[PDB]
Amino acid sequence: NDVFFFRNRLGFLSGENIILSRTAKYFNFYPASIANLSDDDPIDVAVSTNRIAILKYAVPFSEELLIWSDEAQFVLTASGTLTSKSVELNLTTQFDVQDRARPFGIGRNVYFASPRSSFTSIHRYYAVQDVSSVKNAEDITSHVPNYIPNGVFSICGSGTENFCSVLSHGDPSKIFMYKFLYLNEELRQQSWSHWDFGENVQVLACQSISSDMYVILRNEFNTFLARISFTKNAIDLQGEPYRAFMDM
Amino acid sequence: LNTLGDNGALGQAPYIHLINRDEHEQYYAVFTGSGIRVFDLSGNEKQVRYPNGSNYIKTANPRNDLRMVTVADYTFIVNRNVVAQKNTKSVNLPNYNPNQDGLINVRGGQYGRELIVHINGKDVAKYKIPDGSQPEHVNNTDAQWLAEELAKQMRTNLSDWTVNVGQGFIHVTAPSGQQIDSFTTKDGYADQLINPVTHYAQSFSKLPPNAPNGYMVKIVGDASKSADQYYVRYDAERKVWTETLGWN
Amino acid sequence: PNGSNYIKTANPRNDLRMVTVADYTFIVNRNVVAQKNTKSVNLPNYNPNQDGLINVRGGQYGRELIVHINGKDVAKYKIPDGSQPEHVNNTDAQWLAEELAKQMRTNLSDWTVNVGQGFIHVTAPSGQQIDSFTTKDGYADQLINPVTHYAQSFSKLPPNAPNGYMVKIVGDASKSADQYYVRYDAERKVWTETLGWNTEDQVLWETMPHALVRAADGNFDFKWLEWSPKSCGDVDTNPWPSFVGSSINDVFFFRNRLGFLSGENIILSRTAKYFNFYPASIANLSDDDPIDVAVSTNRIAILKYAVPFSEELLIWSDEAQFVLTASGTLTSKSVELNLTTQFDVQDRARPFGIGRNVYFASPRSSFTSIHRYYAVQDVSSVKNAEDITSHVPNYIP
Repeated sequence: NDVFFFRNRLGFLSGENIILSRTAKYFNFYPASIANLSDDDPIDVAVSTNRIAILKYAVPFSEELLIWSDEAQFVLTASGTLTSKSVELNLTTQFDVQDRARPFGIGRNVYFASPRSSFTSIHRYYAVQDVSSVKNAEDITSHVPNYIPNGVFSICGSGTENFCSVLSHGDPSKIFMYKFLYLNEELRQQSWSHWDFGENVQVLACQSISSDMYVILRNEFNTFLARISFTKNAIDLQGEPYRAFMDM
Repeated sequence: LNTLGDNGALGQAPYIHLINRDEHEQYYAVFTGSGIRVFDLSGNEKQVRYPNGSNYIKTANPRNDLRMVTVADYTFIVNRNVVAQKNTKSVNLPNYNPNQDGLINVRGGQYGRELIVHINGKDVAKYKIPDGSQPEHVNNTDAQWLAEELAKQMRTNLSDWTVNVGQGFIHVTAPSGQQIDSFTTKDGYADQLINPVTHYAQSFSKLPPNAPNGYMVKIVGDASKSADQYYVRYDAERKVWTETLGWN
Repeated sequence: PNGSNYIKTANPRNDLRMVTVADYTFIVNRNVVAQKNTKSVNLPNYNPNQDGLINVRGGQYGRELIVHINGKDVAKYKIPDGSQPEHVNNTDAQWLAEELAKQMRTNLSDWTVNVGQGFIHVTAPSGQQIDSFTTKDGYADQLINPVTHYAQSFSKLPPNAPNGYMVKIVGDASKSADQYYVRYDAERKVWTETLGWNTEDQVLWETMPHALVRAADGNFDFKWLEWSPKSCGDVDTNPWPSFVGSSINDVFFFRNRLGFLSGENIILSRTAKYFNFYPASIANLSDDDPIDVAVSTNRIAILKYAVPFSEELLIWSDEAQFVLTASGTLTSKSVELNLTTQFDVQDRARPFGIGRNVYFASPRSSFTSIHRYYAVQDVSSVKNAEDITSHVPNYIP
């Protein structure tokens, strides 16, 4: 299902099994010597839970690696250093994540899409402040329960512009945006506007680079790459009299 | 910035990933589901050759199947629909009978010892080392002469088997049709005078001192240190026993 | 002295980085890429095949000494019995060696054969090499023994040897180890340990960092700092350090070891010496060894800066912040390099920590936003960055 690099070792998530490589080499999966056990050896832990949870995604979060699965979230960790015996793979939380969309972590939080039957609900995975290791997921769409249509293919965002945008295959034209701001640790702003680019403009996955977001659109005559940059004071094109808020 | 071709150029549902490796190496990569079309952020197509095949990319629904993880050294594309498999075609020692090709290491002689080596239950070779006239016998107590003497008797008794002498070893190779069922040899002294050696050794220390260029022995456990039984292969050039990958 | 080109750069705010520690000040150009010198090699042209040795140790009556090189039984000397006084003189190893040598010299005119205390050294002419060195003792391997440049164990090492005989001690398949190279010294009669037989031992000093040092006079000198050679070990066992093919972004001292941040790799030195990057002994793992951890994350984050914060070292990167830590003490295996937070830091400016907090610049498109990195009070290890310019969003250019 997915490829991750835990520690110095390439890792794969296949079914309910996490397979890691020898530490030095990402390609070699087998022990260097069968005769002598080495800490630098492949690992074949299998997730341990009473339900069936195939491991779809691996997300780095906090100071841990969280191996998410459709119905559950797990932490890959070790008792001390990593051997083929030390690794534990515990089961932190049981929130449901739809897996067409990779979870995106803007800052401390990791944002993911949960699929209700008609409209998706985006959630935020955070480490709860008081307890030593309890992670919880707030639902950030509780105020807009039926806004984002069900197909969600991308969750993309910018720390610099403090925003998360979810592109949904359901309503192709819109890029649904959440703008947030944390003062102290409180959430001062929760906003869920949508940006609509055109009547028939199917929007492929935008991905911000710095403060500039590169969007790919359909027409449906010809597809294009365009740029959105949040520059306060700039004239987007040369010689233009004033920034003209005109699309394309 | 640019137009990236017709509506279907990128496909109905492309998986598009941004490879932000460097300031100058910012590229977008789209998976049409029929191929890979990479675009510079200025909109310029960058040719993707597909040496070594292109079928992995081909998928009906590439938003959902191809997953791309980008690490600084390499970018990995994983199709989730595809299932990993082993090649039955490439095998080590593909057809291998441990039974054939056994070796006997003659190391010494002493007066009055009957050298009896029996293969397949018939005492094939019977050479009694003799005493009573010392100068001829000191010449006779030597291992090398004993080996050649044993070999010639063995060749007559085993016409099909090919017997080849060595520095200390006597290598008995069965014809393909036949195999060595019993390799027991009676030294007439402790196991020291001569020793039957099979492809299994209780310990690395109990390994034949000299051997053919490829003799493989499986070092079974000494039942002292916990270990996984391992396979060791001799190299004549370097005179080192090393370690290997198994026999079938 | 020793060159000035390292400093020369078009944009020095961005390329030269200077880290000042009390003993030395290190200047790192990030544009420059570290490289190895093909020029300096150990045993630059080396065939293991040539120069094999046979150690004659004893004789016994009735044994045929047959030594065959290249498939012809070159030397055939039958030790004899039947008249004891002459034979006791004959059972001796040294005479046998010289006897074997002379036969060998006639049979191998081009090969040069030189006797030794117990060894017989066969050296092939440059054109030819020793394909087969097998010798038949006529007794156990004890009477005489062919010795190649590979030994299954240190114990299985020729007792006497030429002044430079190098043997690679392959594993005994008992203790896990890295096969190591051992070189004999005739003066001291000790086998010791060495650096390989065709391996480049040195990095090019120019490309690697340089230092500014106050002199006697008090006027500074800009010179390269010598980096230790790969004293022991072959290329496979002793891999070239990660920076050897790439640029070093920054220099840090974690624990007692100098460290470099190159690309997505953190390379540390042996604990005692800041310059030496390779293990002291390939044969024995030591906790005091270099470390080559690579940051583990699903995105591309080249590691630009290392900032000491709290009781941890935070290795910052442009899009992410990582903590360098170890499970217990530091070995090459213990270090973890986790991924605390994913805030964006522009890297022309080194983060500065006034007190508990570390302040950094994040680049929005038009105006920078300075942020403060603090350890959140309530949780055990959660670090967060407040934006201190939220009230003045567009002030700092």
